[PDB]
Amino acid sequence: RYTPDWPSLDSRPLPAWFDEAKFGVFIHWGVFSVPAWGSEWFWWHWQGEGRPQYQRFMRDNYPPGFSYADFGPQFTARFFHPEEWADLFQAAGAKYVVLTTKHHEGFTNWPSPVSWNWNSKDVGPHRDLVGELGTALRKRNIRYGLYHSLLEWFHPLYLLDKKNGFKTQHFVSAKTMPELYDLVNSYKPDLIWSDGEWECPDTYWNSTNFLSWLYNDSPVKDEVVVNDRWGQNCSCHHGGYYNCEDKFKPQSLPDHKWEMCTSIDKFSWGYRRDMALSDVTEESEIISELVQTVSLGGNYLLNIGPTKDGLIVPIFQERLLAVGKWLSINGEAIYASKPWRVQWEKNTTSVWYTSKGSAVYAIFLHWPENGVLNLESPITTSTTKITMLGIQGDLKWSTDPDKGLFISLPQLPPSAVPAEFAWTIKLTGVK
Amino acid sequence: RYTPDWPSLDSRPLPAWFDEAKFGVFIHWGVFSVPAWGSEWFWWHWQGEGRPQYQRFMRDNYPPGFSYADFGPQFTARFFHPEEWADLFQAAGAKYVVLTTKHHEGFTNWPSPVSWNWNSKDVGPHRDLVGELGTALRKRNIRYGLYHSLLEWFHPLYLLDKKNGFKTQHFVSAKTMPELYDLVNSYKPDLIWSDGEWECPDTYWNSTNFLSWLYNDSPVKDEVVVNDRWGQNCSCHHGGYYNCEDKFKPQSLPDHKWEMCTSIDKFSWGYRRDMALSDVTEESEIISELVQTVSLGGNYLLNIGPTKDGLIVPIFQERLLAVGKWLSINGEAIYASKPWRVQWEKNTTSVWYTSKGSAVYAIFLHWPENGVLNLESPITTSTTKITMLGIQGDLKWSTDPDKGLFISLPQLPPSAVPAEFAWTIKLTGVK
Amino acid sequence: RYTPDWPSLDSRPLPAWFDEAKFGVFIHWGVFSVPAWGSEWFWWHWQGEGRPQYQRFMRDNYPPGFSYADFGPQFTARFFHPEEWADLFQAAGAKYVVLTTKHHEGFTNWPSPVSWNWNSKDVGPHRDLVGELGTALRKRNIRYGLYHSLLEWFHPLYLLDKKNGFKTQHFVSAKTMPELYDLVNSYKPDLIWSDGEWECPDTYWNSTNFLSWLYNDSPVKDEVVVNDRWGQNCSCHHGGYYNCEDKFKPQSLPDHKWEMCTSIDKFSWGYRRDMALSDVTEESEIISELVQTVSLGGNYLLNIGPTKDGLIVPIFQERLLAVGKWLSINGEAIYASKPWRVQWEKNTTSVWYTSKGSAVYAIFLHWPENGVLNLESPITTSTTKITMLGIQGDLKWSTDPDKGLFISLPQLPPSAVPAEFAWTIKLTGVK
Amino acid sequence: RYTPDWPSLDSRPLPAWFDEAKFGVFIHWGVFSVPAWGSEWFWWHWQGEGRPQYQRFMRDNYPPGFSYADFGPQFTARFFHPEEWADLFQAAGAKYVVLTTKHHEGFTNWPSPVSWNWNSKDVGPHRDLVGELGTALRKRNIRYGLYHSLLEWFHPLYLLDKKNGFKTQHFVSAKTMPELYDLVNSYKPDLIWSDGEWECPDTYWNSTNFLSWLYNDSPVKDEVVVNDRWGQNCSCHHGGYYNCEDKFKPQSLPDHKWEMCTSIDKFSWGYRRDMALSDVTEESEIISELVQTVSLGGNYLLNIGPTKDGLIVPIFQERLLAVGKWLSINGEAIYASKPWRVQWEKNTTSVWYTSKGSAVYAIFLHWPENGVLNLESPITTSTTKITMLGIQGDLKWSTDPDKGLFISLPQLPPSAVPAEFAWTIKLTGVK
Ligand SMILES: *[C@@H]1O[C@H](CO)[C@@H](O)[C@H](O)[C@H]1NC(C)=O
Ligand SMILES: *[C@@H]1O[C@H](CO)[C@@H](O)[C@H](O)[C@H]1NC(C)=O
Ligand SMILES: *[C@@H]1O[C@H](CO)[C@@H](O)[C@H](O)[C@H]1NC(C)=O
Ligand SMILES: *[C@@H]1O[C@H](CO)[C@@H](O)[C@H](O)[C@H]1NC(C)=O
Ligand SMILES: C[C@@H]1NC[C@@H](O)[C@H](O)[C@@H]1O
Ligand SMILES: C[C@@H]1NC[C@@H](O)[C@H](O)[C@@H]1O
Ligand SMILES: C[C@@H]1NC[C@@H](O)[C@H](O)[C@@H]1O
Ligand SMILES: C[C@@H]1NC[C@@H](O)[C@H](O)[C@@H]1O
Repeated sequence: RYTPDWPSLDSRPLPAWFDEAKFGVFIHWGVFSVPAWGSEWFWWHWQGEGRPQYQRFMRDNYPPGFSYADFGPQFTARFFHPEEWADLFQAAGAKYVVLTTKHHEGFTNWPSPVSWNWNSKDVGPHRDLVGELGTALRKRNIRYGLYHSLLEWFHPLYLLDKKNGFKTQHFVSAKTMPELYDLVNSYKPDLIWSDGEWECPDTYWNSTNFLSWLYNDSPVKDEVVVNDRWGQNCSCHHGGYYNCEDKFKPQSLPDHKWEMCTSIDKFSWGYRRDMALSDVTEESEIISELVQTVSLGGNYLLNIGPTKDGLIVPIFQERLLAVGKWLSINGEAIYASKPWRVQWEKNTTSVWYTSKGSAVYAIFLHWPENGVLNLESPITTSTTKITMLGIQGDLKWSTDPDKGLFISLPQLPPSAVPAEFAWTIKLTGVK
Repeated sequence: RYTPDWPSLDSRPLPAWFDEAKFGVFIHWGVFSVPAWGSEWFWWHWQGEGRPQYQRFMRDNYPPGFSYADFGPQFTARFFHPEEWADLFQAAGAKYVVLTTKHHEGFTNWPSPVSWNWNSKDVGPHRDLVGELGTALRKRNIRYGLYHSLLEWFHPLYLLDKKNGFKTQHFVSAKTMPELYDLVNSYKPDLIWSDGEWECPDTYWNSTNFLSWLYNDSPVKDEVVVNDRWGQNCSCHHGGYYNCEDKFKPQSLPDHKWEMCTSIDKFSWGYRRDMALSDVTEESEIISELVQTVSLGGNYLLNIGPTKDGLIVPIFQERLLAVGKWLSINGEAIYASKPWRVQWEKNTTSVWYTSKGSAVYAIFLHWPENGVLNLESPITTSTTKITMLGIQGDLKWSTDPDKGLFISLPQLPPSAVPAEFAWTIKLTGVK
Repeated sequence: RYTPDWPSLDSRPLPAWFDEAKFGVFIHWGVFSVPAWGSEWFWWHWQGEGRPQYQRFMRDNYPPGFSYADFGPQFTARFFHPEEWADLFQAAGAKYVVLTTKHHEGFTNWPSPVSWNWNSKDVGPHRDLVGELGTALRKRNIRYGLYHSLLEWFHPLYLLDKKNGFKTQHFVSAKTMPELYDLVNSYKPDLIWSDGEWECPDTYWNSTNFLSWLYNDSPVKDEVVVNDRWGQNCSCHHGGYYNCEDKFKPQSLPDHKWEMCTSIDKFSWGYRRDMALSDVTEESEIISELVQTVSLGGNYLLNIGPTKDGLIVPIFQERLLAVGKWLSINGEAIYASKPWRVQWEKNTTSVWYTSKGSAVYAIFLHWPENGVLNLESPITTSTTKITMLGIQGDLKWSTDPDKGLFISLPQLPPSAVPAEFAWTIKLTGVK
Repeated sequence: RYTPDWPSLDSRPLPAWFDEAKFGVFIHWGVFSVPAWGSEWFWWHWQGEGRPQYQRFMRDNYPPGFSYADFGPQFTARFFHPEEWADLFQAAGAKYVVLTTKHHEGFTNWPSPVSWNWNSKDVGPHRDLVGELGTALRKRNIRYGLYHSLLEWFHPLYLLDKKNGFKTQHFVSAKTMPELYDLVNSYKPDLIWSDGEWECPDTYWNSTNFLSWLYNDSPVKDEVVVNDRWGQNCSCHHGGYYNCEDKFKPQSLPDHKWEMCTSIDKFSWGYRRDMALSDVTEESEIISELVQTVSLGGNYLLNIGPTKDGLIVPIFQERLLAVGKWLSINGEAIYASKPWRVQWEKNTTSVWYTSKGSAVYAIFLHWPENGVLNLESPITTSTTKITMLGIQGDLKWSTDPDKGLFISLPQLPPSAVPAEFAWTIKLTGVK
């Protein structure tokens, strides 16, 4: 039993599945996919800030007086096939999938009773997107996470609460908390990704009461995990795992379980129709970020943005499928792994360390020119063996009294290596 | 001071303006004007009942999966000019105008905080229709009435309350009562036309508390009037004036102030684009209904339906303008008048009686063939004079010992009478 | 046999049906009904002249860069029911119906091979409007007339011909003449209403050759009639009957058969959605114009504009049905009638004369105040009888040596005369 | 001077620029990009064949009765930036760009006088796409080619000609030939890519007369090249260069200059919105096809399909940019090269030969496992030198009396070779 207070809530141990997953897929999907321009913050940039570029876009592409709510019917999503999405996520090696049920626009991707005529069922897709995707993912043993934004930019009740200094709680009692309760009682989420919390304290959001109910009497109380975005000054301080800032890149090992969320599109989480090839993150960068995150004990959350028709564009599919291809070879060093005592060598070619049981894995992202890999951290005693996942046969290794360990990598012809951006060396009998 | 109970609320005397008005204009305007087919009950007939004709209409006119909320953006109302509306209503002789702020579809014609993205400001017209029309009417000294429907067909909270047997009040606390309070505190209505009450008791709707607040602390407490649609079994029993049933035609004088509401379109209150000329009420019928209603002490509420562009079609304009032309001649017998002791003759050519001070007015709708009007009710003593509003000179009259009074009407050439469907005889010095 | 020259073509006697008809209905229907604003000259006023009001309308109602061709798909005409149209035209007393097959916009209302993807079949209604209306009218013994505009405002071939001083005939050989031949060989028209001819001579338009072919080898050679709009300076000089100018009102009897075309809407031939009641021609004016036209030996062509959905608005229906109601009483003086030797009295109350066999008809539009009608033209000898169509019994009449004839009209109560705007006196045995 | 006959026309020598180009970019862009489903043959599959899948797509995505012409306004192309297109084509190494001016749908991408209201200027983009792209490409010294389809599926004049057995030429005189003349006299094309010719003989299409005019009096007579699609049985027999069949892969060296046209999308030339990653041609396949085509003396024409908004999707950009990256290293073996005397080794690892002056280039697509490349065709005499484009320093080579030549390739670490799918060896002093 837990009580509605942060010292009690923070003592809950994390379910082991989240740590063992190490790789999830983030989906940003909503009405913002209809303009598909600028970012998922289109409504705020256009109306809340009045940026001239967004006003020009609306002037040139839509009749005068066009409002953001008019985007609703245009969110047709007539090519959405959740089974294909789930198959792609499985082929990408993803262990969990986090879908945005509601973003700052306030448009819920499920039939919310408190979001009437502003949900995916009443207008637009005329479907329960959250339920369909959840069914498809549960059929393939993939964990489900629901992204919920606490705030809404232009909701009148939230604006009224903000005008009152958040001394009233009309918005929380009307929309936010009922939506969270409905999202938990149905679709039975494994993960809750909270957002939109930087404007108000946790007392206003009623976060402690909801978290106590979730941990005590919710149907998912046993194996649910939540992030740290539950109010002002709550990041990296309160919650299940720490998301900290977006695209978080710690320099050392954090003392709490964390997760780095990053987007394949460098300038938007939602889909952009005019996205250039340069805006797309390179695959070597994605694999390097995954390796560095997993080596430092964190989870990796890669984001894609579907189109308004419910399709994942071929470039995102290529990136995800190449991630999955690399994982199909180097997953023994990633899934259900733990950070080692070093996790990266000081003077090296960017070698990163993971551990699993008695096995140590050194992932290097740059083939040495001399053809010999230098590992000055490991200590070999009697029965050290080298594997080099994907290549058969134990490699040759030599010890040095002043230097460390030198391993002769197997020279291979071009376009003949199982991986192309990173390689894993497996050492057994190494302390 | 009044208390939240019907015996206390029913004791409030009616403000005299409503009785002195005797003629108002009803406006049914909303999202149902976009399909403009069948009636304003389009959503219920299509989805709540599944009538094959409405399903066929939606199949033939819209893409598959089209929902009622998608009609929202199409409610452009780009030709709405409230000043022209107010000028037409003034030229029609209307003393008050009742506009539907929200109908059973739940779409509010003003920026309701509890109807986010389902109101005339967020979607569709992108305007506050109620406020603009109110400003235009207040500039011309025309009283304003707000029509509010208590129920909504497909609102999830109302459906939940109905499922619980109306033992919960989620819908009332969330949408209905806040909307009524906002409609009263802004736009300062002179009339409240309640509707959508036949499914629930007044206790569920919180009608007594709202009416007590309206009569005690509202800004319009002094001169506001309400109808009788405040719950189950409330018609003709509770409220300011009695609307009773739609198109109410009493046979005798009612003991409570009442109002007959009727529509120029015989088959719909909302606008229909395929309305035939036969569906349009004849002008003689409209004037006859007005005369019979005013003679029986009731008010007359004539309804028009604007198009989705905010225009009043020429046929409705012609009907209203001919009503106003007749009133410009015969308004001395209508405005600020009272029912007489007879109000209609038993054996006549449909003569109806009104009174004002010491003057009696006999409105006849059929010119007698003999050219002599027979009035067996009035009693002349010494100084009886006949006026015949619109015609100069006192007419000749004769008394009979067994019969009543015979008045020689002024014979006139065709297309030369001020009125064409009804004529008024004014008698002074008549008991 | 006729030859391609005006002296030969003008000698063709008119088929008697056109003279015996005396009343037709004009239909202006096309892509211009989609904007339904300003007039049917919307495209020219907007793009060919650049009037600021039309540019403002397009700015406020459509996205930037919207072109006139984009109006094409919006011409849905999904409520078009030609049988209802034909029934209304029959109930209006119309003997022939002239529909615009193609206007200056160049959009053909039939599947024209030379107007690909710019016709009612390929885009918009997806129907052959001309064929459907023709079938409906032929089922009810109503004559069919096809309105064809020779010019098109923005057709590139016509603009090229105009640039060359009309010394080339690319437009005529490509579009105009093939369209006329297709319109004649199919739908077998009884009338051809030519238009759009004021910019070019008849030699450019190839009018003489087409008319010779029509009179010699066309399927309708026996009973086809054409108007006078076949080139520059051709009005009132060349053609079957003379339309002269639009809304032609001769002061005396013309020496050639003519036709007055007028529109119920005073400011447009096409439909206008914001048309006011004042813009609608009064019914007394319509009946007066018909009487004056028929008395002067001309035909009367009343125009209506259907909406983009294919509906005739209730006000146009009311005007047409009241015309038909008046005709149902006074058609003996109109249909198959001839102008008399006087046709109107010099000093009267606007009495107009028609003749049929030995019967003379005096239509008066103003009931005399004295109750006696003065007819100073007719001469009675021995067996003169008075009928007063719609009223039973011969009226009383008296002759004067210095004055003319005095007829005692039957005094009637208000709202009891068969007609309300004009009355007909029938005199037999009158020279 | 040339005469309108194939023996005279086929004797015209090809301008040297086309042979020296060796790589062009094909653009399929039109109204078919609006449905973006199935292929660019959407109209024929839907209406000309009635395939159930296309009918189902139209049923589910558009209102009933939707026609192909209604797609016209939806072709907005509001993100089309020809300068970005030209920059991408330059960065892809393309020497010429062929854009579809008109496809079988009959929709012209320029303001055609004979395609009124069915062209990119009157409807849809409201632009001259051909002119804008031509200006952008001419600014960057890239040759321009216009793709013109002779036939149109549903044009009434073409259907009439087909019904008559092509004994009439209404379609050719009305649309096809004027469009070709306008396309030549404006935009001054360097290449003409004819299509849609398999149904009619060249006599019907007037191909010989047009080609004689093009070679004699056209503004581009000096340096224009045409393909072989000018009538029935004209492929590989008549015309400038031979396209033969689509995706032509000869097994031996052809005796006439040819060109292989292939599409990055394996199942469509036009853009498909639901195209899968598997449907996208792999980059190694593209480079292999280019190498095999250039080695056999042909040109390579790679096709992309822009979206209806005028954007090139990131996957097509990635494929083109990687082609350009490979060309930036291996263009000395491709541009302005000639087929050698062998062009491929019988027993090898798929080595292909090109020649330029005294230099021979051997492109191999598979790194040998032994690390030694075997070239049994070349003969070294005294001064043979090896270059290996992209790698500095002459490689070591050895001759054999019974075998051929063995070259020791420079062993390199993974992800360190300038190219990744093919490598070029340059031999000088080799006969
Ligand atoms: C906060 O939570 C408590 C208990 O869960 C509840 O009683 C209260 O109504 C909630 N307040 C709001 C504003 O949601
Ligand atoms: C009913 O009215 C009372 C007093 O006006 C208020 O306290 C109560 O909350 C209301 N109930 C609902 C369901 O609106
Ligand atoms: C004019 O008519 C003649 C004969 O009908 C025909 O030969 C000629 O081609 C026509 N010219 C045009 C421009 O239509
Ligand atoms: C074919 O070309 C010749 C000469 O170029 C021309 O006279 C003739 O009209 C053309 N025919 C067609 C059908 O285009
Ligand atoms: C994941 C990111 N968190 C912050 C929010 O503002 C962004 O839109 C993304 O959702
Ligand atoms: C005035 C009428 N009252 C009942 C309601 O159901 C109708 O739609 C009208 O509003
Ligand atoms: C009948 C009228 N003739 C002239 C034309 O310009 C108008 O549009 C009408 O068609
Ligand atoms: C290039 C190809 N040639 C044949 C045509 O049918 C296809 O659509 C493509 O244009």
